[PDB]
Amino acid sequence: TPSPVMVLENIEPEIVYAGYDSSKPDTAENLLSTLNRLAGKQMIQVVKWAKVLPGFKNLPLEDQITLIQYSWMSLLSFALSWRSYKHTNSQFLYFAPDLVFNEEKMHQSAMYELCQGMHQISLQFVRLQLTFEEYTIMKVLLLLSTIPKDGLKSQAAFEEMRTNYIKELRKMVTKCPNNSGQSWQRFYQLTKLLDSMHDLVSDLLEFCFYTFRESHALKVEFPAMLVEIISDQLPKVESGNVKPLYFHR
Ligand SMILES: C[C@@H]1OC(=O)C(c2ccc(F)cc2)=C1c1ccc2c(c1)NC(=O)CO2
Repeated sequence: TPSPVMVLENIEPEIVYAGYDSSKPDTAENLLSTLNRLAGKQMIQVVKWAKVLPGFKNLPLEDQITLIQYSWMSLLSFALSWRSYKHTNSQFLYFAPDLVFNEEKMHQSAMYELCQGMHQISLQFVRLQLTFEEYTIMKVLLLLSTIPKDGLKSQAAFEEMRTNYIKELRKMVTKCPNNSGQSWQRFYQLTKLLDSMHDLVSDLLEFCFYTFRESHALKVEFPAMLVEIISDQLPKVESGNVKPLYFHR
């Protein structure tokens, strides 16, 4: 009886804490190591979420794993923007209740410009007054936004799921009385915003791949969950096996 949207609300991961330790200095190494542990905890939640996401179990298991590994940074970034919007009206980057970045933290992390790019997305949520239902559907479209260039196991199952979620977003936006007279314009602003995530996420991934490769030299710690994702994904990236999907490019 519940709609896919109702299911998406039910399965949305609860907000987690970073374990930020106020007895340690805010060096880039400490901040990045803390963020990496946070992201590891969030990614374990993303895997559990994906297991009960409507339609996802109908893709081959290998494709489910691939899509998580090809989208993880987009999923985390998009959820970060939502939390920042909801809990601070996009004044800060709300990584977790115990890890909230102002401009000082953005500098201390050694990721100022990357954080500024993310902050711009959260500001677009304010401009749009993005709704929770739009957010939940768009997050699934991000899961389905980047594919191997040499093929998923089932193209057909992937295209069916992606088409279904695009239709969910289009129907929701165009049928909502809050959007009357402007609903197609809003739909295209939302799809343009999804496309803009690829630029930002590529940049975030490049820096993360760097500190991963140089982890021991740079003293930037990564939890096993991220080591699993990055060890599987980085060779595919280096080989050129990544195809971002765009609505308008
Ligand atoms: C994965 C983590 O989770 C997030 O939400 C973000 C994030 C950070 C800033 C932003 F604007 C949007 C998302 C993360 C992250 C990104 C790059 C990184 C590392 C972690 N870690 C490094 O060592 C250096 O590169």
